[PDB]
Amino acid sequence: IKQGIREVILCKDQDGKIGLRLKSIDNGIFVQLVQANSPASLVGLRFGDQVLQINGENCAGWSSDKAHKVLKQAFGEKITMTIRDRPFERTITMHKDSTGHVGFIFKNGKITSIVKDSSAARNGLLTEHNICEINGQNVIGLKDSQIADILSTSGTVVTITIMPAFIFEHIIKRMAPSIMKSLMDHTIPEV
Repeated sequence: IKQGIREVILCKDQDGKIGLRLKSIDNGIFVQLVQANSPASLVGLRFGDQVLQINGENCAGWSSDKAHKVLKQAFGEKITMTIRDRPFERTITMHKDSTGHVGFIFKNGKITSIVKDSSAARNGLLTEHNICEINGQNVIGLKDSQIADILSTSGTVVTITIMPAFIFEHIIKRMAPSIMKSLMDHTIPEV
């Protein structure tokens, strides 16, 4: 998580899409969805990113509707955004034991217990936090089984990016749990 504000320059694709859904939260605007293979994923926009400006206009107090309408009207050629990096999230670095374990139990992407004497205990992993990313890979909407899969196939150093569940439940409200699985960019980024 950059303790960092950055500018991103976007280009609408052939269909005039950028591949973003935005959500009003506490009078900011946050990324609810980044569509795979969109302009938004190529410039590296992430779930939970705050959008401060669109074309140098402040987003403060905009409805989810108004932010979508503003995006729909922009001169497609070039859209500037000012982004604050995943402000509701933190990253935690853990090491698997020889039995392959970091030392927690999750359900529907939510950490529900921390296993005593584990790397997760030693690093202060919290319960009631949704898993947003693993080693910088978005995993939101993946079945629990494919999250554990990605953990097994991870090396011994595991980075997890988490969000308080109240905040997570507030952002994804009114996106069907199938569009989360279906269309949320779960790809490793391109270079």
